[PDB]
Amino acid sequence: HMEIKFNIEESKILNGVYIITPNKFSDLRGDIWTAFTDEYLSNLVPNGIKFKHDKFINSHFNVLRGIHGDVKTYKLVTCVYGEVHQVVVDCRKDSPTYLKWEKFIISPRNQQLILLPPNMGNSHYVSSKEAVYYYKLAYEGEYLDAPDQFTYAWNDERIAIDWPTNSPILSERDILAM
Amino acid sequence: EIKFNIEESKILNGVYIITPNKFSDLRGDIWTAFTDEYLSNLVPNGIKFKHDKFINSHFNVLRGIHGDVKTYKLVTCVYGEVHQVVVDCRKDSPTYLKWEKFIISPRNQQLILLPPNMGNSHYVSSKEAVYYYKLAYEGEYLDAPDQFTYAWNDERIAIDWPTNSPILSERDILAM
Ligand SMILES: Nc1nc2c(ncn2[C@@H]2O[C@H](COP(=O)(O)OP(=O)(O)O)[C@@H](O)[C@H]2O)c(=O)[nH]1
Ligand SMILES: Nc1nc2c(ncn2[C@@H]2O[C@H](COP(=O)(O)OP(=O)(O)O)[C@@H](O)[C@H]2O)c(=O)[nH]1
Ligand SMILES: [Cl-]
Ligand SMILES: [Cl-]
Repeated sequence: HMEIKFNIEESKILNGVYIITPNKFSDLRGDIWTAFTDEYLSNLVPNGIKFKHDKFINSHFNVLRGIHGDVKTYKLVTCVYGEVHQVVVDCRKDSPTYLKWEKFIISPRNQQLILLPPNMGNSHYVSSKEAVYYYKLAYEGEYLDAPDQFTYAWNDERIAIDWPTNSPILSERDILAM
Repeated sequence: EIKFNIEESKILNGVYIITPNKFSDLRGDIWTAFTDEYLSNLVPNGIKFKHDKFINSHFNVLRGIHGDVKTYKLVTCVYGEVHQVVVDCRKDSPTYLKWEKFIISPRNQQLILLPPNMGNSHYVSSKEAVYYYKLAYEGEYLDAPDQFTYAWNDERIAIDWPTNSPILSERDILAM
């Protein structure tokens, strides 16, 4: 309610993936909450990698963005309006859980932030009319844009993600990967 | 490429208006609210944006006017629409108790840089709003006990608000 808190839990199935739950102050006006402080959450990235980049992704119902990643970028991801099927893919070839995945259904009603290490596939599906997706990026030097990221097809038969659609709205990048 | 326009207010010195661009397509929009690279020259050496908050409010909620002695704030509305009102609460400023309104929404995605000792307020004109707020400060977070409050309808300030009957916290009522 009053003092800022975070519950932090490692994924039981994907090493290095973390589920962060903030508390909220709630009254008749709505809610206040802290998505991030340096003091509480800077330790979940290795020495002198700093979250230094904040992005919003506004998406319509049935949009699916993914599956995207790169070797530089730690991501802290949540949904601050509406609802998403957030799916993290293990893309580490050395990992026992290579090309396995974990889904989190994230909304203000279940306000979780997911921490992905680098070399992980990031994706989400918008299950609400509209969604606002918030994420913090931690990386050294220059942002890795689309041409330098990898792409796996949302419906890659090796990964076999459970999505609640057969007909998602996709970018040409995310269609090409099919 | 990630673009930010940085413009100083024509009304309140030290208040900056930051305008991002967006990638817009059939899916919606992708935009960057903040990078250390582009926006850290807006606060002094040694002082970092290190704290990210969200305020979810219903239609006709007014929160404000709030400030403190040390916090730099970068504020915007990422969903719905707010009348964002910055009040100059610096007594040594020539524009003490002047104000500037920004009607912020996804269709006008300005982020407002407030220095310390400024009045921060917003009114929700949409059914719901998501207010996003980055804080830059040295040391420990200043909570409500260590904040000043000016009344939303203080006649010395005379803010143009869309209503005479907003929904207010006990704190923002006391200030009246
Ligand atoms: N859990 C949590 N509570 C908060 C946070 N920020 C403020 N509060 C609490 O919510 C109440 C209202 O704070 P205030 O700054 O007066 O709220 P405002 O009217 O939205 O500006 C106080 O009890 C605060 O301690 C936060 O980030 N997390
Ligand atoms: N202006 C701007 N463009 C961006 C941003 N992030 C991505 N883009 C562009 O948006 C398009 C889609 O990017 P991508 O990373 O493929 O989007 P996703 O499929 O939603 O993850 C590309 O042309 C990118 O260069 C941003 O923060 N700002
Ligand atoms: Cl991503
Ligand atoms: Cl404030």
